Amino acid sequence: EPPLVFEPVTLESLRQEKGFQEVGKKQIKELDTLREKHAKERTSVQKTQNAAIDKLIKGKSKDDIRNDANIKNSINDQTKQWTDMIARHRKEEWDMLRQHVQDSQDAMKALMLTVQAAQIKQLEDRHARDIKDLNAKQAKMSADTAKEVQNDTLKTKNEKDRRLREKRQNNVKRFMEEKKQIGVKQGRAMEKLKLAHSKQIEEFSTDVQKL
Repeated sequence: EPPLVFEPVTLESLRQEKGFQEVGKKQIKELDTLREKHAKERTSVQKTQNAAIDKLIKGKSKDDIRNDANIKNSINDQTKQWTDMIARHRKEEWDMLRQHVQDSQDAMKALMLTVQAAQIKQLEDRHARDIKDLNAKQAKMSADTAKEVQNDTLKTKNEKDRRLREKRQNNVKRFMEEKKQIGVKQGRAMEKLKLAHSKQIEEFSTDVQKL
């Protein structure tokens, strides 16, 4: 029997024993299993992190867009409100203007009737002066005829008195014819006056009714 020879025990040879390698293998799995506790958590923690925020943003987005909805809902109300106000404000003008016109119309028509009447009275008032005036002239002659006879070449009152009686009555004829004429022109003047007023009314009425 050859003498025993013993391998040296080395870090290498010990390292390679399969019993000792079984220690390593156990250890790695223990670390795989640790990585398996971390990956689960790592992933799941990010899952909570993401889940909360992703819905957290949605909650805010729900209100945020809602707030926009409340401006359109308000402004759209606020704009019509303006339209309601202008529409009736627009009436206010139309309502008022109609009275302006009606009253302006009314006033013009009143103004007409007055002036028309003012002309009538101006004529009437004149017409009466003419007759007094005339009366005077007629009276003045009556003296003038009478005074002349007294200074006339008639020698005797018998003849003097006969001629004034002739003259006076002749003059009374003239006084009456004079009166007939002024009666007539005055009547003619008046009618023509009232006919102008009448037509003015007719034309004024047609002229307004147009507008």
